[PDB]
Amino acid sequence: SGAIYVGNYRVVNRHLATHNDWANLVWEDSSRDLLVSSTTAQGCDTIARCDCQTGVYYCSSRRKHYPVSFSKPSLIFVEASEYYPARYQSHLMLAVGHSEPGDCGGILRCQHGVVGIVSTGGNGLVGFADVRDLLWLDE
Ligand SMILES: CSc1ccc2scnc2c1NC(=O)N1CCC[C@H](C(N)=O)C1
Ligand SMILES: [Zn+2]
Repeated sequence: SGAIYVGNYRVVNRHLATHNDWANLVWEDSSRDLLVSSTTAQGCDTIARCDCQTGVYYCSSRRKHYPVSFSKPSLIFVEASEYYPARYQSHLMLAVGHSEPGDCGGILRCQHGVVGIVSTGGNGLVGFADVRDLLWLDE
């Protein structure tokens, strides 16, 4: 679990969005596993606007942060789950690092700010949904 709170927006994994997220919907994209809902309170986070390919992510299944080198956002095949049929997920970045399903929502940060959130993983891999292209989150 986990979310990004920036301005009057809450960014979550689409497959973990709550009834309240859907009732306050701003934007969602199944191909990215992202949903953004509106909030009444002002957020705590800021978004990176950069091309970093290294950073640090929070891994809830270890209660620890780990450094990672990750690929540029791209279209990657993701096998079927209870949440989605087998499909290509867009704007996904992969890295070598521990993850388990409950780790979705952990933040990836570089020195500039929030880069994205854990969205996929397995076998010593962890995948992050990028948010750096969503310029409207702070504009
Ligand atoms: C951190 S998630 C994770 C991690 C390890 C393992 S081992 C086996 N399944 C996983 C796993 N789950 C995972 O990749 N998906 C289930 C939730 C929706 C995801 C998506 N964006 O389509 C795909
Ligand atoms: Zn950066």
